[PDB]
Amino acid sequence: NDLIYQDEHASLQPLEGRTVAVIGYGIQGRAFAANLRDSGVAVRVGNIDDRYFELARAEGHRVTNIAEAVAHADIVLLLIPDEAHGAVFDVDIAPNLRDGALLCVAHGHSLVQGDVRPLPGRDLAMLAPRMYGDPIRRYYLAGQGAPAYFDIVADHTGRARDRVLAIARAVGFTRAGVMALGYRQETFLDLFQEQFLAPALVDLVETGFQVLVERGFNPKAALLEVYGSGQMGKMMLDGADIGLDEVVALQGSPTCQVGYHRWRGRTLPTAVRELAARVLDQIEGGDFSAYLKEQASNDYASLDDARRAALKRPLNVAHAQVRAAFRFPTEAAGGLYQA
Amino acid sequence: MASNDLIYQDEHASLQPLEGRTVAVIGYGIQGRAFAANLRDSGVAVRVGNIDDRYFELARAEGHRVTNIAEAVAHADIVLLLIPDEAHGAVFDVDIAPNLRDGALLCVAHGHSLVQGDVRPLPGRDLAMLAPRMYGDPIRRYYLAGQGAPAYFDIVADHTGRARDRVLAIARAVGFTRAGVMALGYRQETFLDLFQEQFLAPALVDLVETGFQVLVERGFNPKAALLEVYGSGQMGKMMLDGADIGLDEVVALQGSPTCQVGYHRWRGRTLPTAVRELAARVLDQIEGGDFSAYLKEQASNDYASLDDARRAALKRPLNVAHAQVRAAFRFPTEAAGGLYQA
Ligand SMILES: NC(=O)c1ccc[n+]([C@@H]2O[C@H](COP(=O)([O-])OP(=O)(O)OC[C@H]3O[C@@H](n4cnc5c(N)ncnc54)[C@H](O)[C@@H]3O)[C@@H](O)[C@H]2O)c1
Ligand SMILES: NC(=O)c1ccc[n+]([C@@H]2O[C@H](COP(=O)([O-])OP(=O)(O)OC[C@H]3O[C@@H](n4cnc5c(N)ncnc54)[C@H](O)[C@@H]3O)[C@@H](O)[C@H]2O)c1
Ligand SMILES: O=C(O)/C=C(\O)C(=O)O
Ligand SMILES: O=C(O)/C=C(\O)C(=O)O
Ligand SMILES: [Mg+2]
Ligand SMILES: [Mg+2]
Ligand SMILES: [Mg+2]
Ligand SMILES: [Mg+2]
Repeated sequence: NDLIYQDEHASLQPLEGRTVAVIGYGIQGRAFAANLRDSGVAVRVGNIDDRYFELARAEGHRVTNIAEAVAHADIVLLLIPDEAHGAVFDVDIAPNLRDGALLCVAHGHSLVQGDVRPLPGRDLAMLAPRMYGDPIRRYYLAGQGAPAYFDIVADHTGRARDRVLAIARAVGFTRAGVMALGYRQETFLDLFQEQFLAPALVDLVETGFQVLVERGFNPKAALLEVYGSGQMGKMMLDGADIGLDEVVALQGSPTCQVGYHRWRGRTLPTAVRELAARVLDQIEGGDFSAYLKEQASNDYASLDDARRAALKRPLNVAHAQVRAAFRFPTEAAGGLYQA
Repeated sequence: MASNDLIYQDEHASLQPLEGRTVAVIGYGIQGRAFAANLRDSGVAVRVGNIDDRYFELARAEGHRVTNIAEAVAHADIVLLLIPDEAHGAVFDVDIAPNLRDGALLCVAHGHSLVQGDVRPLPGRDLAMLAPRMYGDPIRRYYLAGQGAPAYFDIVADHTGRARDRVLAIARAVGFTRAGVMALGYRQETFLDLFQEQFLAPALVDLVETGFQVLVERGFNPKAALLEVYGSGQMGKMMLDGADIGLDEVVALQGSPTCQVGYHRWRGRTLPTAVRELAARVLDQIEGGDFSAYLKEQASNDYASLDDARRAALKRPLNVAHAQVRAAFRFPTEAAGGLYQA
C-alpha cells in the first residue's frame, strides 16, 4: 500500500546545523537552491565553469567547483544531466563525500545504469520531483508544492529517510505529497512520459493544425484552437484538479459536451497503444539508455540539429506569427529565484 | 495570407460606444456570468435575462438586475445571447425578435445558430458574433489581472453602421481586446470550434488515458501513472506554457537533456495516418450537417443521453484513479468564492 508523506510527516529538524550542496544550478538546481535558502537551510552551490556558475553568484549563493561543494556538505543533491553523473560521481563526489553524508539524485536513471552507486559509510536516495523548476518556485512562494517520488537506496546512518523528507519539506514537495516509488520504476515511468506521451500530445495538436490548414481554415485561428489560445492547456491543468471528463461537464456548453462525448474513447487506432508499448520496451530493455549515451556525443550535437529543425516546422512558424499578433497572459519572472 | 488578418487590441476599441447604453446578458452560465461580471466592473450598465432556474437566483445573489428574457431584451440597446445553441431558435422567435429595439445589436458567442438559420438578421437591427476562445473562469481571472483571452468576431448585419465599434466596445469591456479580437466568418468559427471539441479535446484525453492504461497493464503504480499522464499538472503546465513560447520551445527550455533526447526520438513519429483520417471524418460530420442533426436529437428530454455519458465517464478507470490520487495529493488551487461579485 502507498507511503505518501505530506507536511505532517516531515520536518526541517534533521537539517539543523547541516549544509546542503546543490550540484548544478539548472532547471532543478536553481529551484532547490532558492527554496532551501528561503526555508532557512544552509546551502552552497557546486558547478563547473559555465553560465550557471555566474548565475548562482548573481543570485547571491556561495558557489565553488563541485569537489569543494561536496567536501563542505552533509547532504549532496546531484542536479546535473543524467549522462554526466558517472564521471562527476567518480572524480568529484565519491572522493569527497563525508562519512555519514547523504547523496540524492532526482531521477533513477544513473542508479539503474550503475553510474551512481552506494558507498560504504554513506546514504544514497532518490527525490524525484514531478514538475519543472519555474512552477516548483512559483508554487513555493505561494505556500504550495508539486508532488515527488522518493526511494532510500542505501542507509548507513539509519537517518536517510527523515533527511530526504526534510529536503522535500524545505523545497515544498510535502505540500502536495511525496510517495515512495522504486528508483527503477521512477526511471521507466519518467522516460515513458517524455518519449510516448509528451511527443504524442504535441503531434496530436500539430495534426489538428495541419488538417485545419489543409481544409482551408485560417492558420492563426487553427493555431489558437489547437493550443495557442491556452484553452487546451487550461483544460489539462484544471483537469489535474477535478478530472478531465469533469472539466468538460463543468466548463463545456451543452454543444461542446455532446460533441466531446460523441468521440470520447473512439479517436485512437490500436497503432497508438502498440507504439506506447514499443516505447516502453525500448525504455525497460536498455535501448533508450544506449541511444542517450550515443546522443550525449559532442555535447548533444544531434539534439542541437533537432531543436533548430523543430522551430522551422509550420506549427512553430505559425506560433511566432500568432504570438506577435495576440498578447498571452504572462507574469514578470525577473528575480523569481532571488531571496 | 498572414498579412490579411484584421486583429483588434485595446488601441483599436473604446467604451465610448456604450455610453448611456444598457447591455442585456441573456443567460448567466459559463459565458453569461463572466460577461455580466466584467461589463459591470468596466462601468457598463448591464442586466440579466434568464429563465426560472438556479442561474436566475445566482445572478440575483451576485447583485444583478434579473428578469425573464423578454423584459431584459425590451430594456436593452445591446443583447448578448449566452444560452446553449440548441435553445437559440425558440428564445429568438418568442422572447428576443418581438422585443429587440429599433437599432439594437444582437450578439451570439458561436456561429452555429447563424449557420442553421435559428438566429437571423432583422430589418432595422444589427447582428454579430463575438466568440471567446476560452471558458468563463479564466476570462474572469484574466480580467481582474488586467489580461484577457482571444476572441473571433463577425458583423453579420449592420443596419446602424455602428455595429463594428459596438461589438468591439463589448469586447474591450469584457477584456478580449487585451489579447486580440480577430475577424473570422461565423460559418468558419462554427466548424473550427466544433472540430476542437469533437476531434482534438477527446483525442488529447484518449491519449492521456492510453498512457495510463498501458502503464497500469505493465505493472506501474496506478497513482504514479495517473500523476505522470496529467495528475501532477506537468502535462497541463507544458501545454499552457507552450501557448506562450511554443510547445517544442518548452521542451528545449524546461527539459533535462535526457528528456529532450527522449522527446526528439519520437517527435513527429508517434501517430499513424489513421489519426489524421479520423480528424477529416470528424470535420466531414461537422461541415455537412451530420453533427447538427446529432446535436438536435441529443438535446431531447433535456440532454438525457449526455447525462448517461457524463455518469458513465466517471466510472472509467482513469476517473476512479483520479479520485484516489486527488484525495492523496494536494493540488495547488486559488480560492474562487466571490470571483464574480463586483
Ligand atoms: N528538468 C526538470 O524539470 C527535471 C524534473 C525532475 C528531475 N530532473 C532531473 O534533475 C537532474 C537535473 O536536470 P535539469 O533538467 O535541471 O538539467 P539542466 O540541463 O538544467 O542542467 C544544467 C546544469 O547542469 C550542469 N552541467 C551540465 N553538464 C554538466 C557536466 N558535464 N558536468 C557537470 N555539470 C554539468 C550545468 O552547469 C548546470 O548547472 C537530472 O537528473 C534530471 O533527470 C529534471
Ligand atoms: N462554455 C464556453 O466556454 C463557451 C465559450 C465560447 C462560446 N460559448 C457559447 O456561449 C453560449 C453559452 O454557452 P455556455 O457554455 O455559457 O452555456 P451554459 O450551459 O453555461 O448555459 C447555461 C445558461 O443557459 C440558460 N439556458 C439553458 N437552457 C435554456 C433554455 N432552453 N432557454 C433559455 N435559457 C436556457 C440557463 O438558464 C443559464 O443561464 C453558447 O452559444 C456557446 O456555444 C461557450
Ligand atoms: O471555447 C471554449 O472554451 C468552449 C466552447 O466553445 C464551448 O463550450 O462550446
Ligand atoms: O518531470 C519533469 O518536469 C522533467 C523531467 O523529468 C526531465 O526534464 O527529465
Ligand atoms: Mg519527469
Ligand atoms: Mg463551442
Ligand atoms: Mg470554443
Ligand atoms: Mg525526466
